[PDB]
Amino acid sequence: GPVPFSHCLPTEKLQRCEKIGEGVFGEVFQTIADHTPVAIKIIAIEGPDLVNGSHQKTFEEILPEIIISKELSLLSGEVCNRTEGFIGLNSVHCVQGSYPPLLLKAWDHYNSTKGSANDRPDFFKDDQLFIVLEFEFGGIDLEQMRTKLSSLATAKSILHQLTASLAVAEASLRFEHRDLHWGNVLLKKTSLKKLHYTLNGKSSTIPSCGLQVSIIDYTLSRLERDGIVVFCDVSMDEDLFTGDGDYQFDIYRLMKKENNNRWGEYHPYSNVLWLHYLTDKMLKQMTFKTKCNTPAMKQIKRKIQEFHRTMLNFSSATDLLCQHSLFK
Ligand SMILES: Nc1ncnc2c1c(I)cn2[C@@H]1O[C@H](CO)[C@@H](O)[C@H]1O
Repeated sequence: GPVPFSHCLPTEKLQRCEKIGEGVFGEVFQTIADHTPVAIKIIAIEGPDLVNGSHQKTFEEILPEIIISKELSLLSGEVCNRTEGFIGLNSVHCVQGSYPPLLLKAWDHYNSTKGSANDRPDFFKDDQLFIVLEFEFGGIDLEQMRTKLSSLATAKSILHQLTASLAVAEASLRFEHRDLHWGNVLLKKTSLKKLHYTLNGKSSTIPSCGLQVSIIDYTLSRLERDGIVVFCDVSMDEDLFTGDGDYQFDIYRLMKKENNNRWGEYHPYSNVLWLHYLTDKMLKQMTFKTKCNTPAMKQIKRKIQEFHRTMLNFSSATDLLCQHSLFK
């Protein structure tokens, strides 16, 4: 059954861990595996203690995230519906133990520097189970990059990449993300001038503006293969739908309105709602190195604003990608 933490995180690997993010789910650490950067997401399961305000998931409840992360990681090697826009998943393990002191040290450093909304994970007993998901290191989330983009042209590339990635996943898997807040959009520098994707056998390119965008976090996602749906049933989760202070929290209520609290159903419009949320972040909450001040540039901005006010009349990411003027 489960392996000890040291199977996954031997000493040199633990010593190189730096905490890079968190959520109610648990903790994310960056480290190195065989000279390669990775991101490790650690989720406590099956235990009785409250963790970060919630009871722990069971194996059955964590399985949908695991399945979808795997299925989406495969899209980079497919052919008819191919994209590198979703994070690569390297491995999944079930680990048993108390939290490693070295992870706690990394946890403390993050709390001392950025502040944490989580419980310090020091109360777990030596029989505690965790799921440990090791992903490719995808770069820095859009939220943390909100002051770091070159200009609105970069924003355009980012929106195009996200729309293409979601379209490819809609086509292949009838995928909805359902939680694509700006912490879940990663950016990494790339030397490639053009990025490629293939949608239903047709290959296209997108100018990178020097960034490759990776989508992460399938805790609320839904997809289906051969009529078997894998999803998060949030029909009894009342708190998901009472958040405030950010447009993000409206999106959950809107999704619920549009699917009648039936989470198994396919409503690809939910990908449009998140894209609209993201476009808003780009227009309101980002500062750019190059400004709102040349003709070529002001035109790009006018196009992003026109996209913002018209995108909600498209039925899916595929519909936006294929029919919206922003991408023509
Ligand atoms: N694979 C990755 N590469 C780089 N950063 C990652 C990941 C993953 I999984 C998560 N994160 C960072 O941790 C925060 C919480 O999920 C995210 O918002 C993000 O800051």
